[PDB]
Amino acid sequence: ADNYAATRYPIILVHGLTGTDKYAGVLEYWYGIQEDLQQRGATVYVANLSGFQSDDGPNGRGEQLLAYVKTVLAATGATKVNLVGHSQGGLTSRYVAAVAPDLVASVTTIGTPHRGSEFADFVQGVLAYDPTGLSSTVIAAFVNVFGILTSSSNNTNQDALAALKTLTTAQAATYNQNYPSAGLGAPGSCQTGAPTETVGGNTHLLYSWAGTAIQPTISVGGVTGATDTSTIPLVDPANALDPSTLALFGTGTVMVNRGSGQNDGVVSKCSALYGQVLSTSYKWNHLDEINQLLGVRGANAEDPVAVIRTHANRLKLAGV
Ligand SMILES: [Ca+2]
Repeated sequence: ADNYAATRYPIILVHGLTGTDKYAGVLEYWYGIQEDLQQRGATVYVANLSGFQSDDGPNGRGEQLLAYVKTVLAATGATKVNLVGHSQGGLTSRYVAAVAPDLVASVTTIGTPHRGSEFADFVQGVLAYDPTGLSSTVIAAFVNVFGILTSSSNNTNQDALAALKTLTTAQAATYNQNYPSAGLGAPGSCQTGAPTETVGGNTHLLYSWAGTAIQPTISVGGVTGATDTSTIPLVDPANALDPSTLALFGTGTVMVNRGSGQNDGVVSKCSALYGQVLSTSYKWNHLDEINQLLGVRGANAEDPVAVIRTHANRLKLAGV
C-alpha cells in the first residue's frame, strides 16, 4: 500500500445501465476496483443509482447522483468530487458537473455513449415492429423487475423504456443540446472538445477513454464482418469463461452493420469522445472496461484495474 492514487478530492465511481454498486448485494459493478484504489491511498465511493432511468428529470439518475455527491462531501468534509463514469454513468456525471459545477473537480468518462448507441437504436427499432405495442410493455416490466431485484437497495425507481430512449443516437443529440459541454466536439464530427471547462467560475478537468476491441475487418456484398482484437482468435479462454465476450462481439457486429465503426460492443469510438481523450486504442469490450465479468479479459486486453489506478495518479498530479 501507498498513496499513488491519493487525490485531493474524493473519487465517485458512477455505473451505467443495468447497474448498482453491487448486483444482488454480491457482485461489484466495478469489479475489484474500489479495493485496488483504496489500497493505493484513494478515497473512493461507489454510487448506487437506478439501473434504468433517464439522466435528467426530477427522478432521474442525475438528481440521484447529485444527492449522493452531497452526502459524500458531508461524510469526507471535502468540497468537490472527481466523477468517474462508465457507459451511461458518464452522462450522469456530465449532468452533475453542469447543474452543480461548484461540487465537481473533474469528469472522466469510460465507454460513455455521448452520442448514443446504434445498438439502442436497433433495439428501439425492433420494438416498433410490434403493431400492438405489447412487446414494449411486457419487456419493460421484465427489465424493470430485473432492476428492482438486482439493485443493492431494491430501488423501485426503474424505467427501462426511458433508459432505452435515453441511449438512442437521436435522444443523445438532444441531451447534448440540453446539457452542452466544452468537452464535446460538434455533432457529427467524431471529434472531442476541450480538456477543461469553467462553469460558473468552477474549473473541471475533463477526460475520457474508449474500448475498441470490436474492429470492422471485412466487407463482402454490403455486409461487414468484425474481429474481436481482445482475443487470441477463437481459442481465447475469455470466450469460454466470460459470456459477455462473445455477446459483445455479436452486438458489436450489429453495431458495425449500422455504420458505427470500431466499438466496444455497444459504444462506438466516435460516441465515446469527450474532454482529453487519453486513449481509444484499448483492446477492450464494454465490460472489460470495468474488469468484468469477474476479472476475465481476452489475452490482448490491457489491465483495466491498472488503467484506472494510473488515472487516479493522473488526477493527483493534475491537482485534483
Ligand atoms: Ca471480459
